[PDB]
Amino acid sequence: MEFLKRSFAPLTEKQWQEIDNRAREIFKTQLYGRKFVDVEGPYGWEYAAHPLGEVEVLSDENEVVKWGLRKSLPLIELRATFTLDLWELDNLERGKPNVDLSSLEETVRKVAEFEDEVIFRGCEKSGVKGLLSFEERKIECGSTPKDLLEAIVRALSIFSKDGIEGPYTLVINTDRWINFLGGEKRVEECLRGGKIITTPRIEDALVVSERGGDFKLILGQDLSIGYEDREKDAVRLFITETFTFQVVNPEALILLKF
Amino acid sequence: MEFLKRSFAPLTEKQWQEIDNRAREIFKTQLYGRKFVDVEGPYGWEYAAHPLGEVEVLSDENEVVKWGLRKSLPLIELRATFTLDLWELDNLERGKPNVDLSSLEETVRKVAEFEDEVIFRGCEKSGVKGLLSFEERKIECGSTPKDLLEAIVRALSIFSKDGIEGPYTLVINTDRWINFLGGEKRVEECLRGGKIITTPRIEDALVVSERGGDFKLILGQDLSIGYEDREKDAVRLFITETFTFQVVNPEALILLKF
Amino acid sequence: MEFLKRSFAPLTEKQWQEIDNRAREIFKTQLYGRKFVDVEGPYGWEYAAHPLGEVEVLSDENEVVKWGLRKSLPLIELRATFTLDLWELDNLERGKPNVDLSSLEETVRKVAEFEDEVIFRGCEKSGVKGLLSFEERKIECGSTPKDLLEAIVRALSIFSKDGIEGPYTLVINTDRWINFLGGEKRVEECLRGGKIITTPRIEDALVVSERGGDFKLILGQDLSIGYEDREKDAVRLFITETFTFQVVNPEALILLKF
Ligand SMILES: Cc1cc2nc3c(=O)[nH]c(=O)nc-3n(C[C@H](O)[C@H](O)[C@H](O)CO)c2cc1C
Ligand SMILES: Cc1cc2nc3c(=O)[nH]c(=O)nc-3n(C[C@H](O)[C@H](O)[C@H](O)CO)c2cc1C
Ligand SMILES: Cc1cc2nc3c(=O)[nH]c(=O)nc-3n(C[C@H](O)[C@H](O)[C@H](O)CO)c2cc1C
Repeated sequence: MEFLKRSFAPLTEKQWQEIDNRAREIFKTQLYGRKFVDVEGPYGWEYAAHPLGEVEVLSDENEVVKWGLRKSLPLIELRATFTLDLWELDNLERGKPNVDLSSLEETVRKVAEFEDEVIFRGCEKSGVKGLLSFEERKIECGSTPKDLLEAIVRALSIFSKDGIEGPYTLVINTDRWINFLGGEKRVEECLRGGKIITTPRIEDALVVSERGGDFKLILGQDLSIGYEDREKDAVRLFITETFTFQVVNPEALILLKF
Repeated sequence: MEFLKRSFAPLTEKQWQEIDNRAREIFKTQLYGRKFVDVEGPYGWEYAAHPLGEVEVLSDENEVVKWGLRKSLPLIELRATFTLDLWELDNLERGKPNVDLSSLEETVRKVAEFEDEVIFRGCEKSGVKGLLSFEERKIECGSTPKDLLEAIVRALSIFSKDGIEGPYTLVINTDRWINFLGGEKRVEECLRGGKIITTPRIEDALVVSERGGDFKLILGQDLSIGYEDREKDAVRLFITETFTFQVVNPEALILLKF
Repeated sequence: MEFLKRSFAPLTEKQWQEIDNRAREIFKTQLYGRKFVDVEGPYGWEYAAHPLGEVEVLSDENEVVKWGLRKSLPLIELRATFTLDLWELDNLERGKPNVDLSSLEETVRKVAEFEDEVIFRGCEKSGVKGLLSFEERKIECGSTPKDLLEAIVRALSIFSKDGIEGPYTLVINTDRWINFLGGEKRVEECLRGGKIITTPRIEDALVVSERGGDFKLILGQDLSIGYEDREKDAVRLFITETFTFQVVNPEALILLKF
């Protein structure tokens, strides 16, 4: 909102709209975890920690008054800067329909990669545990389409034993999916009309349940673009966000090793 | 309109309608680029240039007043003539339902070939750059249906990385499509219910996005038929048009080499 | 409009009004061609070329499909910068009625000189042909008031033979008019109550007709003042415009040589 000093940048509304549209287009396809995790609505720019519902006891055994500290997850704030050229942006008012925005595109891709890295592999300094850390939810698979179908059937059996019943989704590496091409319809049938999501963020596959409420992404402020300063031929802008992540029910996740 | 001297030709309304219907039928199937590019509506017979939104600076460094010229694309005007025989046309009033129009058909085919040549391979004297000139948007493919499916999957991955997400279309040579016959349904599935367009204008394939606004055909006057003169047994007519073409976003185009 | 980043300059409305009024006052007296040419209303900041209504043919003689390019005049864009001092401008709010604006005045004079140079002597890189280039519309004159009156009578005879009949205007050099002082009323009578315009842009005289539609100045954006940047004690502003010029009917112009 107002903390993004957007009205102090030497840009018109058309130029701001151009920048926003390009960034939104790239984020929509490059944010992969949001395709299957839950998003807990924005809390605001002042939100700092998310409760864990637990107390850690710090007093001795014999004290009359006993006390401890409540536990929480601190939010992560990120900021990434880039520069844009003013003459090239001003050609848009002369009527050019294809203005150069390569710096914006590269920075957007790096920010998306950072967020997906946190979701899939966690952050030790922050206390986040990623999806690929739950090593006890792992089964072995072969390298043939028959093996993939058998693995999916076994995974559904394990879900049934645990009591998890919703739509099911397969998340798989692109290079591995290329070898399994030709069985897409059969894979969908064995998943009971579920989704397949190909991604370069992982090396193997995994199967998840999308009934709702098992993986949470907590947002304070969603991804935003703001203004820093101006340096003699160009404007410096930044992308900012604040978030954290947690896995509530590990039983809704199975790793495939192959 | 009135600049086509149509009311001065010795023809009746029925004969004019016959000629127009035949030409329209042939154009509708032989104009291939219009099957997947955008058409920017007619501007009129007086339109001359299309702006590029850019200035070229022509003054020295030390001048107090600095100046340059705006840049634009000039439109191309084409005219092709043919002759028709008056007695054979007059049999239509006696009641003949199949009058000979072979000269009209041949001229229509040549005009369509000219326009498609400009769209696919450009015009150096005019400043148009064709689709097959963007050589950096190229990936390699094999000569088996499995290879075609793999190439299409990789192309969709590249589109996803660039942020381009719309319906996808495959444009392929007819002789090459004959070898890939038998996998049409599978190709459609890998394209996510996209279109296939076979054409003899290219030697390989290409994949495009049809979200809208990436390839523009600018028309001043659409294809029209008019009257020139009369020579002793026949009427001389002509086909005319004025147009230009530009590729706005090269990221919505991938060339397949095989 | 908004492409002039005026709202980002550290100036108040009173200071902007002061600057605008001074510039307008100087332009109104120093733009000489606008005193007798027609002005074709503003088309906008995106206008790039003006049609000439002509085709240049570029194909061979034997081709079935023949083609060419439409012709036009590209517009000229000019920008000139100057600096103003912030403390001296801020005295205006303390109540000073005579603030120093000498840089603005000098830049305005140079811009007006540039535009008049284009109107009177053309621009070869742009394709503009100036008034003094039409050398076939020339008659000889002496250096006495009787000679001037005789020359004007002969010029009106030539206009009558060509069919041009409107109000007539004499455009003459100031130093030469000083020698012809004393016959102003007689010159007006021989012109039939026409105007006299003295100017330092030419060395001899010329006579024109002001019936309308013979000399055209095409404007995209009229003369405007905008903001560039700020450098530590001062603001950098600029004057910008985009225009072109053409002589439609050379028969409404006669050059006097003396
Ligand atoms: C004809 C012309 C047009 C220009 N237009 C722009 C413009 O739209 N935006 C811009 O930032 N600079 C523009 N410049 C350059 C601008 O003056 C630049 O910031 C200079 O370095 C300032 O002294 C233009 C320069 C010329 C000669
Ligand atoms: C019975 C008959 C019918 C004709 N009908 C036509 C006709 O409908 N249209 C035409 O152009 N010429 C027609 N012609 C030929 C026409 O007279 C031709 O232009 C002659 O060469 C003119 O002297 C016809 C000739 C004959 C004998
Ligand atoms: C009494 C006083 C009044 C001033 N007023 C102005 C002013 O109205 N505008 C201005 O630009 N500078 C003004 N200055 C100078 C201003 O502080 C200058 O930019 C300094 O160099 C900033 O450190 C003023 C200085 C003094 C001592």
